[PDB]
Formats: sequence, C-alpha cells, structure tokens
Amino acid sequence: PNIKIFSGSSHQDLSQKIADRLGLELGKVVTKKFSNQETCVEIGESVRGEDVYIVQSGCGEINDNLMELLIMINACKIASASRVTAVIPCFPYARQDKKDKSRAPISAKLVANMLSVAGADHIITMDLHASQIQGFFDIPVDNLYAEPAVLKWIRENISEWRNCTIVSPDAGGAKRVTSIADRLNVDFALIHKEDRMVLVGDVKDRVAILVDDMADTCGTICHAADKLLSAGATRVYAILTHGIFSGPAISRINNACFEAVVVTNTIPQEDKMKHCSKIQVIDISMILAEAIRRTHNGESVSYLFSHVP
Amino acid sequence: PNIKIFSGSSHQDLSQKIADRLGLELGKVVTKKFSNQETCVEIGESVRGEDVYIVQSGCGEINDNLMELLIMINACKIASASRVTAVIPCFPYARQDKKDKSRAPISAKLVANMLSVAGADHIITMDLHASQIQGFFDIPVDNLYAEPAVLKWIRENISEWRNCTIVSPDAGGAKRVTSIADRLNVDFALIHKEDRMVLVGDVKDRVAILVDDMADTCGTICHAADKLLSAGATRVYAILTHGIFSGPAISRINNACFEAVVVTNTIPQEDKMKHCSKIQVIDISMILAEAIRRTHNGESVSYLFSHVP
Amino acid sequence: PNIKIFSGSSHQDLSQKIADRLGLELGKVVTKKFSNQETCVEIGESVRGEDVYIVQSGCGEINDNLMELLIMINACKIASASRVTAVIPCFPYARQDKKDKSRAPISAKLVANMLSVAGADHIITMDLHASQIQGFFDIPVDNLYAEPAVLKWIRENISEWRNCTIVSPDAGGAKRVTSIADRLNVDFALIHKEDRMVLVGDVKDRVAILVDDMADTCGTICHAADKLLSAGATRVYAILTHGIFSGPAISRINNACFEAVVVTNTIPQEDKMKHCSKIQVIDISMILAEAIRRTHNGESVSYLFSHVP
Amino acid sequence: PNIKIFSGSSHQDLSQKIADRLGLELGKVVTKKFSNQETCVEIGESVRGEDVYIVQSGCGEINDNLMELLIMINACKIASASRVTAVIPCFPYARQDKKDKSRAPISAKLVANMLSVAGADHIITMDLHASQIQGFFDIPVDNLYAEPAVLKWIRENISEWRNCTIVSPDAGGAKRVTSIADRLNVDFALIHKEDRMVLVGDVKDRVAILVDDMADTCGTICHAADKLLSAGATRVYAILTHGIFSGPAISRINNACFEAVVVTNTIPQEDKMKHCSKIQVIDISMILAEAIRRTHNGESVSYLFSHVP
Amino acid sequence: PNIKIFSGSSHQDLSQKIADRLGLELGKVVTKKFSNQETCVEIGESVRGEDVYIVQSGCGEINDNLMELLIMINACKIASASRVTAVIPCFPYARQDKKDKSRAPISAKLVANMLSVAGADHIITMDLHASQIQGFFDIPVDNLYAEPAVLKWIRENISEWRNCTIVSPDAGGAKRVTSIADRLNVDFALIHKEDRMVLVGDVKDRVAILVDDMADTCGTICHAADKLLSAGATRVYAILTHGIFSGPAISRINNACFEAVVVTNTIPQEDKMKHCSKIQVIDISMILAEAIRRTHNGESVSYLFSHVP
Ligand SMILES: Nc1ncnc2c1ncn2[C@@H]1O[C@H](COP(=O)(O)OP(=O)(O)OP(=O)(O)O)[C@@H](O)[C@H]1O
Ligand SMILES: Nc1ncnc2c1ncn2[C@@H]1O[C@H](COP(=O)(O)OP(=O)(O)OP(=O)(O)O)[C@@H](O)[C@H]1O
Ligand SMILES: Nc1ncnc2c1ncn2[C@@H]1O[C@H](COP(=O)(O)OP(=O)(O)OP(=O)(O)O)[C@@H](O)[C@H]1O
Ligand SMILES: Nc1ncnc2c1ncn2[C@@H]1O[C@H](COP(=O)(O)OP(=O)(O)OP(=O)(O)O)[C@@H](O)[C@H]1O
Ligand SMILES: Nc1ncnc2c1ncn2[C@@H]1O[C@H](COP(=O)(O)OP(=O)(O)OP(=O)(O)O)[C@@H](O)[C@H]1O
Ligand SMILES: [Mg+2]
Ligand SMILES: [Mg+2]
Ligand SMILES: [Mg+2]
Ligand SMILES: [Mg+2]
Ligand SMILES: [Mg+2]
Ligand SMILES: [Mg+2]
Ligand SMILES: [Mg+2]
Ligand SMILES: [Mg+2]
Ligand SMILES: [Mg+2]
Ligand SMILES: [Mg+2]
Repeated sequence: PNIKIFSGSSHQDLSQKIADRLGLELGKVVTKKFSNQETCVEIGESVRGEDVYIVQSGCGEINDNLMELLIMINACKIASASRVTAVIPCFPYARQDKKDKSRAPISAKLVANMLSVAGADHIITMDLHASQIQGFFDIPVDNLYAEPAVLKWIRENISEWRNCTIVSPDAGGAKRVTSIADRLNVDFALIHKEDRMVLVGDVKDRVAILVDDMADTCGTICHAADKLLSAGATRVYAILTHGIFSGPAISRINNACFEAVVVTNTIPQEDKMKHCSKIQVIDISMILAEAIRRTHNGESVSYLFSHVP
Repeated sequence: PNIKIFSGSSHQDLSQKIADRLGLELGKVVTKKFSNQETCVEIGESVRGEDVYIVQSGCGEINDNLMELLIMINACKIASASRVTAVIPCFPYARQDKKDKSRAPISAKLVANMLSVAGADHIITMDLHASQIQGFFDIPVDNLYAEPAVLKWIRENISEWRNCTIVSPDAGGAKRVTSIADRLNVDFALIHKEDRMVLVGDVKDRVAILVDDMADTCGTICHAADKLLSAGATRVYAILTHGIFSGPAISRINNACFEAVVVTNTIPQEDKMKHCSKIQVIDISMILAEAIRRTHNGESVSYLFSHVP
Repeated sequence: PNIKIFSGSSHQDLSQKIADRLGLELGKVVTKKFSNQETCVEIGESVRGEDVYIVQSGCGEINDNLMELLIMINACKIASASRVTAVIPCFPYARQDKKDKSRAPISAKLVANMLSVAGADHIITMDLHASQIQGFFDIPVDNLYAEPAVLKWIRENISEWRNCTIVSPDAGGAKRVTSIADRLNVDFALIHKEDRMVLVGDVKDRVAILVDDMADTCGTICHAADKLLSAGATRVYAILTHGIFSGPAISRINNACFEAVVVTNTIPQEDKMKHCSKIQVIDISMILAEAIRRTHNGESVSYLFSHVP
Repeated sequence: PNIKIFSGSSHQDLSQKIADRLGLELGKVVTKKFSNQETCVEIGESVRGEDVYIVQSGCGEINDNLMELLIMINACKIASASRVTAVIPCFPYARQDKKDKSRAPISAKLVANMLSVAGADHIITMDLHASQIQGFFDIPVDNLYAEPAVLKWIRENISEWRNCTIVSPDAGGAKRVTSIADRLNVDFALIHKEDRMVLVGDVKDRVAILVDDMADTCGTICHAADKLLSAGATRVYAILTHGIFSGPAISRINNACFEAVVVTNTIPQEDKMKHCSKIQVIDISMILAEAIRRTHNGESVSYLFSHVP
Repeated sequence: PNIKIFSGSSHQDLSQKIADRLGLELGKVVTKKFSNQETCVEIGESVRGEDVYIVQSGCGEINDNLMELLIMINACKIASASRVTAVIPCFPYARQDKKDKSRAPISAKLVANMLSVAGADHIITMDLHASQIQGFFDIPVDNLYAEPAVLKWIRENISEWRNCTIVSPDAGGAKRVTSIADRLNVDFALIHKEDRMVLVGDVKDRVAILVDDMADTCGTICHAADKLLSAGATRVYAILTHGIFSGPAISRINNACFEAVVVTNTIPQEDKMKHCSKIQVIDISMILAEAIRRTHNGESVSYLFSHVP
C-alpha cells in the first residue's frame, strides 16, 4: 500500500507543497462542475489497495469544497482504496460546535457524520477551533498544532522576542497563549470586553504578540490591538493559524496598527496578500507532510506537537 | 521488521540523539573489554528479523572502535537479523584510498572488505574523503553530505554571508567549496602551496570561510587562514565536517586567527571544546536519523542532499 | 612458464611493438565477429601453464573491445593458463569512478569486477584516471606512469624547457603537473574556471606546457590554451598520456594555438594524425614491455616510475 | 515493494508493450553514449526498495546492449533496489555454450558470470538455445517458452493444421518439434545433412511447418525448405522464436519457397519486415508480462509453459 | 621465490630470532601510527614474486596488532607477493570460538574471515585454543605444538620428572596433559571445580606439573596449585604455552606456591619477568623457524609435532 495524494480545488498550492515534501506526484483526478453546477469528480488512476490522502481545506466556497471532498472520498472508497484519509487543514463549520440556548444545528457534528458516512477512515487537521470536535468522530482524528512553526517564526522574526508579551484576544484563547508563553519564557496577557476592553499584564515598552486560531472579520484582533497600543505597547503583532479574512477584514487590518499579521497557509493567501501588505504567511506544509508520512508508516504523530521537521 | 539502533562505544551521544529523533530506545548491548583487551560484545535483546543499525564512527581509538563495529555486525548477523547496516559518520582509513607510487596498503579498501565479510548489508556515512570509496564496496553505500547543515549554519551565524568568500584550503577541495558558493551565490577562492601559498580571488574587506571535509592536525587550515589574513580578509572562519583535531591541532587553532572553527558532530567534540574556545559544533544527527528512517521505509535518501529535515 | 603476448583488435600496432621489445611473436589468436556481431575468439596455440598477457586498450569501439578482452581472458583461463594478465593501456570507463549525488553506476568498478570474474589475475595499465581505481580490484594492479617518457620528450623537443611553466588545465590535475615541475625544476601554474578562467603563475615570455591524463573533446585544453595566450605566453604545448580525441576534438585542436599536442600511444593515433598536423606521438611500448618482463621475472616494476628503459 | 520496469535501448517497443500489460509506465532512465562511445546510464527515479525489471534483448549491437544491461543492473543495485531482475528475451552468446575440442571461450558462462557480478538476482528469458545455460547461473533463471503462442498461431493461421507435419531442420531441435507435434496431434519429421539432406516422414500433399529456436543466416531453414518442396510438400512454413536475420538471411528468405516466416518479437522486427514480405511476428509480450507479474506476486511461472494468458 | 620475513610491532624479538634461525634479515617495513592513531604501513622493499611471512602475535594492544597484521598482509598482496603467510604464534580472539546459548559473536571466525579477505594464503600458529579454529579457515592452517619443547624443558629442569604427575587444571585440558603423560611415562591427574576443587590421582610426595595452553588472569592455575599443595604435593610447577598474564595475574602468581611458571615466548615476556621472579621462558623460535622453512621448501611440517629441531 502506497501513499496517494489527491488535491481538491480549494488549496492546490498546499497539496503540491505536501506532494513535493513526500517525493510524490499529485494523483490524477478531475474535479470540475457540471453545467447545472453539480460537482463532477473522476479519479484518473487506480487507487485499489492504496493509502489515499485527499487534501481539502474549509475555505473559499465552503459548501462546494466540502461536497467535493465528500464526493472524492466516496469515489476512492468505492474504488477499493485500502484506506482513505481526509487532510482538512481548516475544518469547516468548526465554530458551530454547540447549540448554547439556541435552536441551532451542531454543524460541526453534521460535517463529521457526513465525512464518516462518505467513507473516511482517518482525519488530519490543524488547530481545531475546539478540540472537542475530535469527539464528534468515531474514526481517529489527528489535530496538529501550528505552535512549533509559530515559535520558529517568532524567534527568527521578532528581535525582541525574549522581552515580548503573548496576548490572548479573549478569555477563550488564553490556554493557547499560555502554551506559547511557556515555550518562549515570556509574559502572557489577557484581554476581554466588559464596547470597552480590559487588559491584564504589563505591556508598556514591550512588543505584544496577539495569538489566535483564526481571523475571520478581524474585529476581535483589531480591537485588541487598539487596546494594546492604548496601554503603551511598542509594536503589536498578530499570529493566527487560520487566515480566513472574510468580509471587511482586509480594510480593518489595513487601518489597524499591526506591524504584521502572520497566518499559516492552511488557507490560500495570495489574493489577500495583494490587497494587504502586512499579511505574512508561515508554511505548515512540512507539518502536514510529516503527519501524512508518519500515519502511513505507523510512526508517532504526536512527536510533531513539539518538533519542527 | 522494525528499526533497532545499537551504539558502539565511540560516539554514544550521537547514537542517543539519533535514537531520540527516531523515537526509539537504544538497543541493549554490552560492549566492554576482556582482561587481555579483546573486545567483548553481547547483544542483550533478540534482533531476529529486525532492521539493525549500528552507529560507530572512526574516531578515538580507531582500531578498537573498528573491531568493535565488526564484532557487533557479526553478532547481529549470526543472530539472524534481517538486515544489518553500519552507520559510520566518519569512515576510518578513508585517507588511505590509493597507493600512489608507494608500496602501501589501500587500507580503505581493506576496511570495506572487512565490513562486507563481517556481514554488513548497507553502509551509511557522511562526507567520505573520496567518493571513490563507494566503489570499494559491493553493497550499497549512502554517502550523506553535511552541506545543507553547513549552509544553514552560515546563514544563521555569519551576518555578512551574502558578501563572503568561500575558500578551499587546497586544490583538492575546490569542488566542495564551489558547490557551497553556488548555493549561497557568493565568490569562491582557491589557495595552494608552491612553504608559500598563493591565493586567487578577492578577499579584502570580506569575510572568508574556509571549507573542508576534515581537520586532523589543522596545519592546512591554519596556513590558509594566515594567508587569508595576509590578503586583507576581515574575518576568517573554518567549517569542517569532521573535527578529528589530533596532535597539535588544538594549540595551532588557539594560536590561529579563526573567528570560529565549526565542525559537525560526526566525531565527539566535548573534550576538544574544553581546551579550545572557538570550536563550535553543528548537529547532524537529524540528517543521520532521516537517512536511517528513509532507508528503512524505502523513501528517497538523496532528497537529503539538498534539504534540511 | 613462458611469456605469451596476445593482441586484441583494438591496438595491434602497440601489441606488435611490445612483442618485438620482448623478443617474442604475437600469440596465434583469431578475434573476429560472428554474423550477428557477437565476438568470436579462438586461441590458436596451447597456453597451458603459460604466463599470458592480453593487450587491449579502452579505445575505439569500447564495448566491443572490452567484451573481446573478457572473452579472451576467459578462453585463456579455461585453457589452463598458469596466469592471465590484462594489459590495458587506457582503462575503459575510468571516468565513471564515483556516483557523486547522482543515481549513476560506478562503471569502473563494474569493469573491474567483470575483469576479475573473467579470470584476470593481474592488471597492467597506464595513468589511471583516478588511482583509487586500483582499490576497485582485489587482484594486483600495476598503474604505470607516462611521466618519464614525457620528461624525456620535453627535454629533447622544447629548447626552452628550463624556463618553461608546467600548467594544469584544472585543479584536479595539479598533483601531476607539480610532479613534472619537480622533476624539471621549473615553475608550475594552475588554471580553473570561475565561462571565464583564472590563471595563477607568471607565464609571460615563457613556454607553457599543459599536462593531462587525457584529451577527449579537448574543450578543457583548448580553453586553457586560449587563456595562456591571453596571459602573454610565448608558445603553448599540450601533453596528454591518453589521446582519445573524440567528437569535435580534431577541429578544435586545428583551430587552437597549440604548437604541438603530444600524446602517448596508449590509443592508436594514425587516423587522427592524418587530419591533425600538430598531434605528435610518444612511444610508451618500452615501458609496457619492461613492465611485462619485470612482472614475469619478479623484478621491481616501480623502478619504472622514475627510469626510462 | 512495487514493480519498476526499465527499458534498455535494444527493444523499446517490447518494453512498452510489457509495461502496458502490467498497467505501469516505463521507469525514467537515460541510456545514451558519451562522446568516446562509453555507455552513459542515469536512473531518473528512486528505485530504493523496489522490485526492478530491466528489459534488454541480445540483439542489434550485442556488446553495446549487453554492457548497457550490466551498467543498468549495477546502477539499480547500488541504488538500493530490493531486487533486480534481468528480462533478456534473447540471451546473448547463447550459442557459445561449450568448447567442443576447441580452445574457445564458453561465452555464455562468461555472460552469466557478468550478470551475476553486476548484481542480478533473477533472470527471465525465452527459449534458451540450450537449457543447460540455466546451470551457468547460481541465481534462479526462468526460461519461458514461446510454444503456447506458436500453437495458437498455427491453429488460427494454418487451415490444414490438423493434417500438417512439424519438421525439425536438424537432429538437434527434434525434441522441440516433438513437443509441438504432441500438442497438435500431428506427424513430425526430421531432416539432417549427410551438402545433401535426408528427410524421414511423409510430407507429400501435406503442409510442413519447420520449427526452430532461431534463424540467424537462415541457411539451415532454407535448405530444409528446399528439401521439403523436393519431397512433395504442399506449402512450407517456418516458425522461429528468435528472428535474428543477420547477414544474407533476408535475401535467402526472399528467394526461398516459404509461405511465411513467423518469428516471435523477442527481437525487434520492423526493419526486416520492410525488406521481407513473408516475415510475420507473434507477440510474446503477454507471456513476458505475466512472467514478471507472477515472479513479483509469488505465483507459479511454470503455469505459463502450457497456458496462453 | 625467496623467503621474506616481516615483523609486526607486537613481538619484534621473536621475529628477529626466527630471522636469525633462517639466516635472513628482517624485511624492511615501516609500521607506525598516523597522528589520529590509524596504522601506517610501508613496505620498504619489493616483495614481488616472493614467499612472504609476517610475524605478529595476538598480544599487547590486540586490536592494534590485528589491524597492523591485516594491513601488512594487504600491502604485500597488492604488491604482487607470490604467497603471503601469517605467522601468528598466539591467535587473537581464539577463546571466542563459539556462542553457547548467548547472543555473542564468534570472534575467532570473524578474525579468520578477515585474515582470508586481507589476502592470507596460509596460517602458521601455535597451540590454538580449540583446534576447531582450523575449520574456521578455508586456507591451510598449520597449528604447531609447544609440547616437544615442553618435554625437553621438563626433562632438563625437573630432576624428579620420572616420578612427577602431570595435572590438568580443568576437564577441558585433560587431552593435552594425557599426551604429555604418555610421552614421559608418568601419572596424570585431573582437577575440576564442583568454589571447591576435586582432584583425582595420587600427588603426595610427588612433583606436580600443571599444564595448559594459556594463563590470562591465572585464577585457574592458582586455585589448582592451592589444591595440589593441599593434597600433599611436594612442589607444583605450571607450564603454559601462552603467557598472557593480564590483570591481576602477576600478583596472584607472586602470592602463589609455584616453584616456577614456565611459558613459551609466543608472547613477549620481558616486562612480566621484571615483576615476577618465578616466570621462565621457553624459546619456541626454532619450531616456528623450522615450520616456515618446511612450508617454503615443501617438507613435512607435522614432523615437528614430535621432534625438537
Ligand atoms: N462561520 C461562522 N462565522 C461566524 N460566526 C459563526 C460561524 N459559525 C458559527 N458562528 C457563530 O459564532 C458563535 C461562536 O463564537 P466563538 O467560537 O467565537 O465563541 P464561543 O464558542 O461562545 O466561546 P469560546 O470559543 O471563546 O470558548 C456562535 O454564535 C456561532 O453560531
Ligand atoms: N590517518 C591519516 N593521517 C594522516 N595522513 C594519512 C592518514 N591516512 C593516510 N594518510 C596519508 O596522507 C596522504 C593523503 O593525503 P590527502 O588525502 O590530503 O591528499 P591526496 O589524496 O594526495 O590528494 P587530494 O585529497 O587533494 O585529491 C597519503 O600519503 C596517505 O598515506
Ligand atoms: N567517457 C566519458 N566521457 C565523458 N564524460 C564522462 C565519461 N565517463 C564519465 N563521464 C562523466 O564525467 C564526469 C567526471 O568528470 P571528471 O573526471 O573530469 O571530473 P571529476 O571526477 O568531477 O573531478 P576530478 O577528476 O577533477 O577530481 C562525471 O559526471 C561522469 O559521469
Ligand atoms: N553468434 C553466433 N553465430 C554463429 N555461430 C556461432 C555463434 N556463437 C557461436 N557460434 C558457433 O556455432 C557453433 C554451435 O552451433 P549449433 O548450436 O548450431 O550446434 P551444436 O551446439 O554443435 O549442436 P546442437 O545445438 O544441434 O545440439 C559453434 O561452433 C559455435 O562456436
Ligand atoms: N579474551 C578473553 N578473555 C577472557 N574470557 C574470554 C575471552 N574471549 C572469550 N572469553 C569468554 O571465555 C569463555 C570461554 O572459556 P573457556 O575457553 O575457558 O571454556 P569453554 O570454551 O567453555 O570450555 P573448554 O575450553 O574447557 O572446552 C566464554 O564465555 C567467552 O565468551
Ligand atoms: Mg467557540
Ligand atoms: Mg475566539
Ligand atoms: Mg586524499
Ligand atoms: Mg584535502
Ligand atoms: Mg574524475
Ligand atoms: Mg581532469
Ligand atoms: Mg548448440
Ligand atoms: Mg540448431
Ligand atoms: Mg574454550
Ligand atoms: Mg581451559
């Protein structure tokens, strides 16, 4: 059983980077639309008895990409692939992980059920919005972390990183920032709203680094950055694993005081970089490629939680 | 068939680093000396049907270490190991690779024959003194290169690396330096002796980096560094993959003008670092571990010739 | 046990010269081709209990000549010759002596293995491309040197030889030229490429003598000669032990500034001399004959490294 | 371990047919000549841990093709292929399988030794001239038979095949023809020379089918066909597994009385078909492909001795 | 072909004694260490067509001496010596001649393989620990016996030798002592441990002579001597062919009751004699010289099993 990497249409550059790191060519697949806009998928090579990995992120036209992924999984499964793995760098509907006093769907659970019923045997993803989403599955889920790559970027790009403060934009992400603060041996601050925000932790004359899983409309991080500059910070960075940047995010970032907005490439960023000078991209294709290769060879994946490959 | 890593007594720190990078514990082996100083080897665990890797460098008490390696290979082979690989970071007797108008042995060929007859199926080594030594074997030999790690060190440690000159100490190593000069887009200079040395290539007001496979007595690199300072160089570095440092090497380096003497850890360096402040060590255990893991899994090893893992 | 000299079809003039110097007639052998172009060999006399020497150079139709040599060795060995020696003035595939970051064969090692398995007990050759090729064998290899004959030619043909400069075309051959420069007590210069070439050593108003093991396409020596004339040299000679002269070599030499291109007769040269006026031939049949006679009589062969017989 | 099929330059059409029947693409390899006509081989993809099959027949420029095959085997073996198999449809030097009161080489044994020393683990060939050549190896040799394909051709092309006579051109091939005569339930005749030939077996008013392993100069089969027409045969066919057709074979066949000269495609035939109308080709690529696939999967190869796949 | 005797650095006095008995001078060889402690060997005279004997015992720095011997053998073999013989008075790793329910090497077999692959044609040794080691070779091995010299010493040094008892220290050596007891016409006793030892055979008022192949730490012979004095012996001698005397052997012998500890000079003894008064040395250089001369002249070597020359 050999590795076969297939790309959905969502993030083809990431799939190519992963394939190069694995020393493989992308599997032959046609993924287009019929005239009535139904997804058309044709696997152009035999996957019989192979270990198939389908790379598709929850970005762009999310429902189209999700249906493409489900259809590709189904096609590979009924084509007698030995194992089918969904590599989903940004998990769609992850923020709908609970009801919370509302007659709302748990869309993340529905997506997990659909992936299971399509025939996925395994899920590889990066920085799930809530790690409880792992429990939405009955198949194994490897939730990778961008934190090693983030730490690497911080050390090689922020000269004052030993005196910086890692800041959570809200009370929800504090855990994450504390982890980073522990790995860098720096202070960590929290910010939460009472339209006013309150900040705990000295940030004067120090570089502040907001850290988060995602930036969708960037209202949260822009408000946090305004507060950090109010409290005497020297420069404010924002580091996010998922740069969705929908709606007014680009305009707000352009009008914000960030020195840089670093995001990983779990979502393609070329279009946003055109209209926003201060967006920078961390490659995480090495982490994804190593996770694929370790799941295939039966090596430890959790080794990657703390080690940059 | 699983990976089993065994350490000879020559370089136990390197073996441990490799084992950690592989996520494995070192195999149980007793390697001591009988009273009459014959090597005693006892494999403390079953290696039947396993892929065995024995790590032993040509350093320290070279003949003792070589005999230890041969005895361990023999013990694993008659213990029904599926495959036995010798991981020899610094190949012993590599400099005796030819006769050249002398009634001399070709000791490198003798060592290759002894390794083959002991039962080695495969050799992993780093920067063979002459790559023709690969032809001394009939079994496959993977000759790894420290060059990716050297390039990484140069970029992250020499601030002026874009304006530096890579210098060969002699005409023999020019190929190597040209390779490095190609990967950095810098000038390359040669130095050869006519007790006088002649240098080709502008080095004034520029950082010079001597590059070589090994430093035994360091007469070559010390003379080259003196010449480089004569020709107006600003600082002179020396980068070698094998830091043997025998005889008067430490005193000469201490009396030399080197800013630093960077060597890889194919040979243990802790004792030399005690008596020489300007020696610095590049870890190459990641390259060796990746080579072991790729030979085991049937992935491409030559991928490592240009990529730091 | 008497000497029997057999000629392959590659270089019959050299075999005849060697046989005359030994006071012997060439052994009766038929070496032709079957209709389907397979080599046909028939030993026309008994070689039982004899010391057999088969002369065949790696020239012309190289694979045909090599197969002829292997077949003749096999025929003599199963005909109960006491000892079989391959006299190979120019060793085929000598330039494929290593892999060097390529998925390439080590063809020189393969040729050595084939010669050993055909039944060769001993190899006599001249100026191996790399002396490490000696280690590719387990049988003894005598690598003779054309240097004594070259020194003789230089003294008797270049009137200004005491003020000449011996020049290496590249960094690889410097050793050789230094040896010659030591035996003549003259200056030695190096030339290496950075499409531009750099020359170290005064050559103005002095005769320059490029020295090398072989000239295949003569791009190297022609570029070196152009550079030497640029640097004010009076006349430029080229002396090579192996005159392969394949491809465009004859046209380039005809368009080059060489006063003469001296080569030994390890490879037949009559055809090339027809189309190139400035090619001159040094006879080395005396060295080969003396080496054969000394190996037969158990006298010192290395005596020939410095003495013209 | 996957199948990798590599083509030598001798018979690229056959290699492509085999690759298509296996559902594979031919492995990336460069096989050209250096300027001095030495074979140049570069394996363009990793073969590490793979089951490598190199297809090269003993045809055309036989010594060049044989050296190409040996060099490719060596390149794959030192590139750490798990297993290397030589697929040699027509075995070179097969007719030099003995000495027989001559001081001649046993060239077939030399070729076997060279293949073994190059690193071949297994040989697949078709209709060895003498099956004793199998004993020239110590590695397994699968000698396939064209007889099933020949029987198929006879039944579907000769309408009178139930009343035909299978004829041996000489006493040596009688076994073969008897085998065929047994599988068709027809008469079998022998022909041997006393310049006159004597024929045993009624052939009047019956179609005669000469059968043989090879046709080199076609003197044997042309003389046999003349004798068969003398003895009242209606039509004479010739069926050979190896159509070498060297020397005057094409002219003799054109002047002969054969209805057809059927040969297998162990040797490329397109050029000969241009100048000879009555040559016809049986495809045996299915037999070779099935043999490769069965050796790879550990299924029975001898199943193919009697079954067309 | 003449005799050439070369000395390794292990036992130069023995080599000189052998050379004098042969009427020869020791061959010119340089055997030193490079700076990094690799063995350096240079044969200072032509050995072409000669019968070369290299004398090196398994004593002192055993792995260094063994590597020296292998390198010297290789140098002589590629220097076209007609025959190379290793004269190894004490065979290294002889006690590691089996595994015996342990995952241990058979180091003696490895040493034999290394000697064969270095190019040894013949082995001369004295009192192999187990004569089965002869079967570890495919080349002839002459295992000489010190017994004639021991018998001579006993008769000329022990006045009561006709009434003495020859004693084995263990059950393993009984054969040897019985041989001696047969040649002297005396009683023979055995001793074996049950920390207690049991002795069979009357030894009261009689001189006892322990006999053995080697004394390494001398625990065995010291315990045996204590038991012999317990059983009423008058004086106790110990005679060993190999006096290794490593570890605490000298102190134990000094504290033991031995009248004398006689050893042969297969291992140099001058240093041990300085610190131990009761060590005495039998010269066996006459046996070794006669064995060399008889192998050279084709005379019977086994003649020496019973005759002092
Ligand atoms: N794609 C989406 N874009 C924007 N809002 C979304 C999206 N999907 C779900 N939501 C809504 O966003 C809210 C979830 O917000 P969020 O994850 O920031 O906070 P939380 O889950 O309440 O707390 P926390 O993550 O801090 O523990 C819900 O009201 C949910 O319906
Ligand atoms: N361990 C050793 N320490 C020192 N010198 C050694 C050692 N082993 C061999 N030598 C000697 O060193 C010489 C080889 O030197 P070196 O490798 O620097 O140059 P080279 O092979 O002549 O040329 P180059 O490597 O530049 O092509 C030989 O004379 C060899 O005998
Ligand atoms: N017959 C041949 N003709 C031309 N090129 C060849 C031939 N055989 C091998 N080569 C190629 O030529 C190259 C070897 O070149 P060359 O011997 O001039 O330099 P090198 O070995 O890199 O260095 P140097 O000899 O200076 O130490 C390799 O790429 C090899 O594949
Ligand atoms: N390529 C070749 N082309 C032509 N003749 C060859 C070739 N190779 C060898 N020969 C010669 O052909 C003869 C072998 O002929 P052939 O195989 O037809 O008959 P055989 O071996 O004597 O008997 P049979 O095969 O009938 O049992 C030998 O003299 C051999 O030297
Ligand atoms: N150089 C050495 N010094 C000490 N012990 C050694 C040495 N080499 C091997 N040994 C160990 O010594 C043991 C062999 O002991 P010894 O030869 O005295 O007895 P044996 O082979 O069991 O029996 P015996 O020789 O009486 O038939 C083994 O355990 C072996 O590993
Ligand atoms: Mg939430
Ligand atoms: Mg949040
Ligand atoms: Mg060297
Ligand atoms: Mg050097
Ligand atoms: Mg070269
Ligand atoms: Mg060159
Ligand atoms: Mg025949
Ligand atoms: Mg026939
Ligand atoms: Mg024992
Ligand atoms: Mg004992």
